[PDB]
Amino acid sequence: FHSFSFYELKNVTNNFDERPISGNKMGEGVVYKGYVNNTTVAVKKLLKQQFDQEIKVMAKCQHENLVELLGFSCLVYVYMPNGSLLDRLSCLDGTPPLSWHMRCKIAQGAANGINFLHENHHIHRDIKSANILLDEAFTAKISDFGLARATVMTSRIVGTTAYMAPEALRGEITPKSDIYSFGVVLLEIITGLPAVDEHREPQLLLDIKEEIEDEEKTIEDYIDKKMNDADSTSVEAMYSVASQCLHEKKNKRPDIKKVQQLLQEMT
Ligand SMILES: Cc1ncc(-c2nc3c(OC4(C)CC4)nc(Nc4cnn(C5CC6(C5)CN(C)C6)c4)nc3cc2F)cn1
Repeated sequence: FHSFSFYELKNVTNNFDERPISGNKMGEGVVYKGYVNNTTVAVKKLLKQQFDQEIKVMAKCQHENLVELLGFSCLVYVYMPNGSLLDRLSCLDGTPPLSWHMRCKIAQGAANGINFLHENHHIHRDIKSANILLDEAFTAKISDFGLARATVMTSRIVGTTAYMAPEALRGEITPKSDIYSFGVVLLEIITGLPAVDEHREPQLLLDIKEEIEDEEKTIEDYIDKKMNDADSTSVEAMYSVASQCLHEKKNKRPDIKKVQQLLQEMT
């Protein structure tokens, strides 16, 4: 890695411009746009124990479906031209909707990323569409390794509530919890709906699974209307994977290698 100095990064961010574009701030520590020679970068100005793991994971783990850390002193990353899956799903700033075909590539790539992490004996602990970033070609790249962990329990429960497995909300640290979170992500990819919306009924997206099972509604009734290329067969095939992931009994969920397999078979 490139061992940076806090003054260089200030000028690249132009005195750390905490403002939109109409500045440098892209969103949120905080993340601002920048440049190093020609290389566009996202700098994360940040807890100390979290920074140690972020560098540990980024040094051990290198994959095309994971983000790349360039510098540290303030973690520095290759700017992602298409932001997060969350923002692209909600068409933030007027970006056009993702087609079914693009969404499949995203799901597939994100599973590959998780498989690489599970292969290298690591648990993400915070899989969510905001942590799935997209490059110039919309390749999915898993991000945020600060709370990552190399069955085990903790008294300090952390993550994003709407994405968390039941046993994860009880304290458990299992790689099977990441699988549950990925199933919520697959539901957002199908529906284009955020995992949680206070001004919505149901507020929680993982509740639609129950409505479908109790035949109150169909998966067809929940498919994102902001697409023209989705076919019932492959949509039902992604929902089936999502359903399997979202089993309340952690040992009844598929492993990431099988999730990865079911996504390939779909295309
Ligand atoms: C621990 C950790 N922290 C942060 C990263 C990380 N984060 C981001 C990142 O984070 C955010 C989503 C909050 C802003 N954003 C981006 N790029 C981007 C952000 N917004 N946009 C839009 C998309 C357009 C501009 C509109 N359309 C015309 C192009 C692009 N790259 C990133 C790269 C990274 F490595 C990784 N690991």
